Amino acid sequence: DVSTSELDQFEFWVQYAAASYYEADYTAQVGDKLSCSKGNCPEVEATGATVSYDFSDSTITDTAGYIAVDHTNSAVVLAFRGSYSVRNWVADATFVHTNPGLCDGCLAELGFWSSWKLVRDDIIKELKEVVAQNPNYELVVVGHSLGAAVATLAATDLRGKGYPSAKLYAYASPRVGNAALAKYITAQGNNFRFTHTNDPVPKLPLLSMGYVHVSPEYWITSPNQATVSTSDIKVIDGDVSFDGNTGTGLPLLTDFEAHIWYFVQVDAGK
Ligand SMILES: [Cl-]
Ligand SMILES: [Cl-]
Ligand SMILES: [Cl-]
Ligand SMILES: [Cl-]
Ligand SMILES: [Cl-]
Ligand SMILES: [Zn+2]
Ligand SMILES: [Zn+2]
Repeated sequence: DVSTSELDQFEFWVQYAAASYYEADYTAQVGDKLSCSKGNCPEVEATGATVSYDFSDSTITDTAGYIAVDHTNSAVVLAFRGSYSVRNWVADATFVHTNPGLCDGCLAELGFWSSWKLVRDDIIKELKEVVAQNPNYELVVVGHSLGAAVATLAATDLRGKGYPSAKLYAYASPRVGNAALAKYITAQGNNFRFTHTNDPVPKLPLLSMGYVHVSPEYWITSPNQATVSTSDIKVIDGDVSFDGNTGTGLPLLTDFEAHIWYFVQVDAGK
């Protein structure tokens, strides 16, 4: 279980992930309000948060996102959306290790790391300016699904490039690296990683392939389309690799609908 306060926070940040699915948001003119035309980010809209910078998917990249500023919550928000071909990723993606240069022994999944590396230089330049304009604000890095994997790696790297207190909200994330990488990220702290029932996406890549999750795990145990209460989240410390969502069994495409329902229908904007 969690406190009401924590639940309210978790139900809030996911709405920035929801916004990242909307082409209208990630191609918005800078200064425009974030908005979700299907009504799945009402609390974001209530803050009046505006876009400071954005980046679109295109012919050269499947990753889209934005940097926004939330003057209600004193937060600079970096949101990532990854490929929306996620069923195909579960069915048929191949996973490859790479050395991201983050920590001793640490290896990351090449696809996810390559996605961050493509956008890193400009995002780092832009965050310097946005934080200079809002110098007492926190940095929150957020995503859902494949975007949550990119968010995890971005956060990890940003914490060594001037943002050590950056917060990560990674909803429905795949695993992103090996045991050494997971341990290093876990020790940075400020990590909020979520899974839902038997969602197959956080089960990949597999433990047997050497990949490990960041801990703790916030495991939402309520069903699809049910409101999450304080008793519907289990907090798992990662001491046992097969506690939590991994314990529900090998990943199945027949469980895929569980991927969509993390407090709200996160991907409605696609
Ligand atoms: Cl709020
Ligand atoms: Cl592009
Ligand atoms: Cl998705
Ligand atoms: Cl070391
Ligand atoms: Cl479910
Ligand atoms: Zn709320
Ligand atoms: Zn334990």
